[PDB]
Amino acid sequence: GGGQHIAIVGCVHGKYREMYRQLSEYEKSTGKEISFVICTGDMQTLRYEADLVYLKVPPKYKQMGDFHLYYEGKEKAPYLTLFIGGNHESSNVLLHLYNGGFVCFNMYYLGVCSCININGLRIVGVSGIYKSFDEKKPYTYPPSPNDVVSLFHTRNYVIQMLSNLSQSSQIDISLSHDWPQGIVMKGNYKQLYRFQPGFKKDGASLGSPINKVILNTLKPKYWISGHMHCEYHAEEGPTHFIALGKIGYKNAISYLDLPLKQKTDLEYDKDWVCNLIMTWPAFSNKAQFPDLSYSISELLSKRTKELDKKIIELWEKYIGLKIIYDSDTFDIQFTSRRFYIEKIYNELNIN
Ligand SMILES: [Mn+2]
Ligand SMILES: [Zn+2]
Repeated sequence: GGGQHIAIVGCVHGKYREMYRQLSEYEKSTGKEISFVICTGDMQTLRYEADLVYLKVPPKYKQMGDFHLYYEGKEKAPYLTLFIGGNHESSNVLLHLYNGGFVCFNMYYLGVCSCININGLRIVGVSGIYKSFDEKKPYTYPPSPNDVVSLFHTRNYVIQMLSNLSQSSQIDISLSHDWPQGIVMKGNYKQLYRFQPGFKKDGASLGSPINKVILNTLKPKYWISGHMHCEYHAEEGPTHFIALGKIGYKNAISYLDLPLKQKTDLEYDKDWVCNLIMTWPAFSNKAQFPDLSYSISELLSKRTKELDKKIIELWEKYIGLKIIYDSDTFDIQFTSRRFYIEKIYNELNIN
C-alpha cells in the first residue's frame, strides 16, 4: 500500500459547493487523490424549508445553505464525506439518525457518537457542543421545535459508550466539534490569544470537559476539532490535536497522509457494534433515551470475547458490516436500525 490522503475539514456552515470546489482544486494542483473527507460539523443538513425550525442560528442570518441541492440530487458529493454534528444543524434529521446514517449520496453521519472503520483505520466521532445544564438530559423523540436549543448539546453518556474502544487496538482518529477542554494550553496559546483575544478570558477551561475525558481515555493518534474558526495544533502525549477553521476562510481544510493499512470500504467497527447492542436496555424506549435508570457502564461490563463473536455474526447476518446507502426516509431508518439492535440483543438471551 502506498498511502491514503484524507481531507480534514472544520466547519461547513452550509457551504458544500465551495468545500468541494476547494477539494477538487487541491487534487488538480497536487495530483494527489483524496481517499475520503472528514468534517467536524456545522453541517446544516436541511432537506427543505420545513427543517429551518430545527436550526439554531439568529433569524437575521438563518439560511438553507447548499445541502438541499445534494439531498435533491442536483449536486453530487464527489468524495465520501464522513461527519459529526455541531451547533448549526438540522437537528431533527440528526436525531432520526442518532445511530448514524447517510443523509444523501456519499455523506455519512456518525450519529451522536460511534466508531467506524475505513482502509484499516478506526475513527471515533463525538457530536455537539458542551452545555453543562444539558449533559444529563435525555433525547425525546420524535423531535419537536422546542428542542432546537438543546438537541445539539453533547450528553455525558457518550463517555461511557466510547471509553472501552481502545482496549483491543488504538484509535487512529477521533473527531469532535468543540475542542477538548484544556488542550489550548498544549499549543502556542500566546499566538492564539493574539489572533483571538476573546479566548484569553476562558484560559484552560476553553472547550468541552466531555471531549477532554474521551481524549484522555482513548489517546488516539489524532484528534480533530472545529467550531472555533481558527487553526491550532497541540500535542498531548501520543495524540496530535488539530483544530480547523470554517469553509470560506483560511485553514478550513487540511490533509492527513497516512499509511494505507488495508483498502476496505466503510464498515461498522466491531467493538462499537458490541457496545451498541449491549446497551439496548438503556435505549429501549423510543420516545425518551437513554434511560439513565439503567447504568451504561454496567451494561458494557457484561461483554466477553465469546459473546462479542456472537454479536458480530448476528450483525453480519441482519445488517452487514459494510455501511451502505439506505433510501428510506430518516424516520423509517430510526425504526429499522433500532428494530435490528433490539432483535440482536434479545437473541443473546442475557439474563
Ligand atoms: Mn460550530
Ligand atoms: Zn463554525
